[PDB]
Amino acid sequence: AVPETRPNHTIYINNLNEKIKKDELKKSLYAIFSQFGQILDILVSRSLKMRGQAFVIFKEVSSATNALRSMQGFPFYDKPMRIQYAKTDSDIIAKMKGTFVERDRKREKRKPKSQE
Repeated sequence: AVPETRPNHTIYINNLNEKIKKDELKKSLYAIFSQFGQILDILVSRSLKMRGQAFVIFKEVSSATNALRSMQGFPFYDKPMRIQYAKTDSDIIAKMKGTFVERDRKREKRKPKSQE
């Protein structure tokens, strides 16, 4: 069983140099699919099971369709970014959360006060 790729509102990644530590990995996929449709939540993890891999959360499922098909094997980090729609990176986002905290506030990223 294997119905081609198919969109899922999110894509998957598994071809990033194994020497980066976030801060750029996402800043590099954000300035790439943002035009493919609309990036609004790229997530990466430095876990051993979650190497450079990472998924893209698009505002619309038609955006991942491009970030995944459009480039589909583009040049990135000296490696081919074989984009593969995620099997729902939502549960996978809390899965590699690196803790899995219940959390009850996932919407706007506004701070309650500018601390030091």
